[PDB]
Amino acid sequence: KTTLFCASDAKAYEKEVHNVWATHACVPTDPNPQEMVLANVTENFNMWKNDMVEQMHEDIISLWDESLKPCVKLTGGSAITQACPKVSFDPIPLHYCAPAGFAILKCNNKTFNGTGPCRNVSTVQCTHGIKPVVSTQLLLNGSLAEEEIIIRSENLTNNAKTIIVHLNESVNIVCTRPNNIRQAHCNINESKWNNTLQKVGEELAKHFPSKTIKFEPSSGGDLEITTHSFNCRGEFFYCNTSDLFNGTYRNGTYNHTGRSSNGTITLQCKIKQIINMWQEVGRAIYAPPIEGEITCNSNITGLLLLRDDTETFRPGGGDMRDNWRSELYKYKVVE
Amino acid sequence: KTTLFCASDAKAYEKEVHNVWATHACVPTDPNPQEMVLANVTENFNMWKNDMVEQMHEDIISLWDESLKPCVKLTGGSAITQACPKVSFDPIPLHYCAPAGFAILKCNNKTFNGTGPCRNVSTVQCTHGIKPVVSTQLLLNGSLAEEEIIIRSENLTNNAKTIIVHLNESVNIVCTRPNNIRQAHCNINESKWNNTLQKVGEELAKHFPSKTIKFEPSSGGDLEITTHSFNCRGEFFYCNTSDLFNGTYRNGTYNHTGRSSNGTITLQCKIKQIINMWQEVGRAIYAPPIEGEITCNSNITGLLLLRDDTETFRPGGGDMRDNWRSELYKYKVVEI
Ligand SMILES: CN(Cc1ccc2c(c1)[C@H](NC(=O)C(=O)Nc1ccc(Cl)c(F)c1)[C@@H](CNC(=N)N)C2)C(=N)N
Ligand SMILES: CN(Cc1ccc2c(c1)[C@H](NC(=O)C(=O)Nc1ccc(Cl)c(F)c1)[C@@H](CNC(=N)N)C2)C(=N)N
Repeated sequence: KTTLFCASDAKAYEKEVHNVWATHACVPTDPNPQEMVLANVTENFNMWKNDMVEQMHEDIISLWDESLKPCVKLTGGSAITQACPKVSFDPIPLHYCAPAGFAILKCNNKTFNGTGPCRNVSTVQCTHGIKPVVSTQLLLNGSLAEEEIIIRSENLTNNAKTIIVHLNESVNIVCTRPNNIRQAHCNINESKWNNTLQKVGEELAKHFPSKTIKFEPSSGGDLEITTHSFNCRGEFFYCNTSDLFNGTYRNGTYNHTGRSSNGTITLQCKIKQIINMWQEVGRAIYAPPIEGEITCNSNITGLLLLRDDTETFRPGGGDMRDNWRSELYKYKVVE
Repeated sequence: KTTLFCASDAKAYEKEVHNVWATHACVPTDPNPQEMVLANVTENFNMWKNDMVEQMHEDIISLWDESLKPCVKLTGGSAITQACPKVSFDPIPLHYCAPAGFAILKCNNKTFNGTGPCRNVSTVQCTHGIKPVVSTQLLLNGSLAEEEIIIRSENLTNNAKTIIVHLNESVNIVCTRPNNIRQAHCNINESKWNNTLQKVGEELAKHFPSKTIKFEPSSGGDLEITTHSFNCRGEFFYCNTSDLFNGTYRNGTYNHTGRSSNGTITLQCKIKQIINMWQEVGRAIYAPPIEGEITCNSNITGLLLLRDDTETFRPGGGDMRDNWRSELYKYKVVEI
């Protein structure tokens, strides 16, 4: 429960901003696979009370703040203009490390969520490679489970608390603004999707006995949370998910209800410059998007869900601390 | 003829050896590569005399050469020793692209079997993502046929030519050495396997008029070919298929005569140190297996067969060029 610090492999000649922040504000990693394996001790974890997240969070905020400068930043009727220079942008892995004395407890093996008991435990100094991908609804470029899909929540019996669904077979998603220049779109292969929501539905049913399971879009709110919003090559993509998070889990099987066509599902995307910042409760304005093909080839690795004779589930997000929690669940700082 | 170049999503921060090699041997892939479809054409392909295969072969040889360094390398009477560190091993997709002045022809006839005429043709810059998986008998993590199973051979009536069966439904296989530190095992669901060999049995029952079609284990030879040999996380697995390739397809129906248990076929595996190199003629000796659970969860996407009243088929392999052919059958390098 003390001051941690980051390590990475960020070359110092790279103009890309995450490297520029890293080099100046981090450390080159270590090739010491220091892994004090153990398997007695059955310790308690809690991925929701865990200061590593707040630590990381207010560092991603720093990163973003130093890096992506909006033309305008409004907050409390207070405008603050500056330069809007387009930059080079791509998540590099960060490792969070503890200084002496004493470091990081890590839970091992397969099906083990974020709360409570766990047996096989190792002790480490730093953590695995983590991209600080800022996104809603869908988790991108993240890790996988080495077995079966697993469900995470501070409380599933609470319709208010975000459900982090951790997958194990990633779903390819491809976003494009071709060569109306804030009109974009995203492709997602339909079978992998139906299959995914099938499995996730199956294990959702294992936590909600004999209820029909309905996947249905978000109720409403800001475009950041009611769509799959994310950053790509500096540009802020807001991607539709009406015909993605609609589908029915019935009888023991799942069937989709989203318009497909000869294989892939297409989502309508809008690039925007006015954004409601995830860092604080203000809003930022950037310059019009760069010209040319604006494309991102990304890996869907997790879901953010929100629950309402049927149980309804809608995509969540908003809070990036959750996005960090999705992978900082494993660990716990100790003496 | 040209000198292709590889392309991948290799991470420079990744210490997994395929990434390490690909980062310095290949180019970053294009996030979105576009086909150019062609009506009007009809071109001939021959998966069995393709140079792309040899090029890829060489590349994977170099890759394995730089990556997996054996403690000992023996070739006849001459032996070489060097450092043999345990590494992180997990294949990544490799694209093969033609340089400027050339292009890659791609057949989209999804019943096309590598040899002969192909009508629906497209041109591309780079191939699809191909994981250079080295294995025998079973082809792992390949692309699936898009409709009915496909039988491939340079020559079917020649029992000396290896037959490549392209499945269209992957058969999950799970190999594991649990917590004897060299004894491991694989698990396969029997139902999927029986459906598989049923349909494969049919597709073979076509090409060979009306004969009892038997599936039997490899008659003999080196363990690398008499067993399902493959690499899991740098460790060389030799898995037993006496209970897998074991059955009879007769007049419409398949019968699995191989031992099973609770619907599961379990292969008995052995992690070896002494291997017969596939790259060249000679033996390689590696260090004892690492500690902890060594598990690989893979998908069977193809089969390698050799044919002998009744027709008998046995698991083949050994020439990894076929393993590349299994994926590179669609493609043809051309100058324009
Ligand atoms: C309140 N709520 C969900 C929720 C929880 C926490 C936060 C928010 C929302 C607000 N989040 C964001 O503004 C936000 O994430 N913006 C944002 C910025 C960049 C990217 Cl790529 C992105 F995906 C989202 C943040 C507050 N920000 C501000 N409004 N302008 C933090 C619901 N009622 N569902
Ligand atoms: C000759 N033959 C089949 C055949 C064909 C070609 C080749 C071979 C065998 C030899 N192949 C191999 O040694 C080989 O593939 N080894 C090998 C290494 C690693 C893995 Cl994972 C593997 F599956 C096999 C190679 C020659 N190597 C050498 N013996 N030491 C290449 C039959 N009579 N059935």
